[PDB]
Amino acid sequence: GFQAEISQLLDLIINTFYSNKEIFLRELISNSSDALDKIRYAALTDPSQLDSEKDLYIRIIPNKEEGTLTIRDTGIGMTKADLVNNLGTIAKSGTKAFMEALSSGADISMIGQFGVGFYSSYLVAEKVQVTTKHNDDEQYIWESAAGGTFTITEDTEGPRLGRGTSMKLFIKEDLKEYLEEKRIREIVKKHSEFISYPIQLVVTKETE
Ligand SMILES: Cc1ccccc1-c1cc(Nc2cc(O)cc(O)c2C(=O)N2Cc3ccccc3C2)n(C)n1
Ligand SMILES: [Cl-]
Repeated sequence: GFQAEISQLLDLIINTFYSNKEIFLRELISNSSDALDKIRYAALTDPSQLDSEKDLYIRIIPNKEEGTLTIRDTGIGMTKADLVNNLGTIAKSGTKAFMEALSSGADISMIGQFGVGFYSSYLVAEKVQVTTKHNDDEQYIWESAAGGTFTITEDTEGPRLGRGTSMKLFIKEDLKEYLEEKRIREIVKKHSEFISYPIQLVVTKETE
């Protein structure tokens, strides 16, 4: 497909035009919140939809040894067909919409309106590992790196999500401030006041 070129294009453009890198976390939390809204609504008519995971929440897990920041939610998750549609039709179409808004001088502050908000993670990450699990399907993993072509793979080696999506961001070397507890908490409190789901952070005792 065109993930190699799209990821390269959006990596370059997004890092060029969004100097406030901390909005990557706003986009992650907003997308998690939408996925959680989706399973919450589905559970109204089929309560058994929550059998996979009863709790609706967003959890942030930094790993300084690995250099990763993981945002996991217990939202509706993505089927393989959902993920394929994101990588194909949505990425191509939203890149066009984003680039035309960029070109026409239109306001592009809310990048998620173009359907490519996923790529705002390149503000701080050089690679994103997507794990996702929808009630109708198996757990899948897909990796995004600029210029890469990665096949969607059935994830049998990973920890079970139960249900939802986990975005694991491999943070660029100069930007490890985004793994720090106090920095994460300021950003969430600034950019996610109106989120109606618990936002959790794993804090680890430090040596020393
Ligand atoms: C990965 C990718 C590559 C290329 C283009 C786009 C994407 C791509 C993938 C996603 N999905 C998620 C991103 C997240 O940060 C967190 C999530 O929980 C999800 C998710 O599972 N849903 C399911 C669903 C159901 C209803 C409404 C909203 C959502 C979001 N979004 C928005 N965008
Ligand atoms: Cl966890």
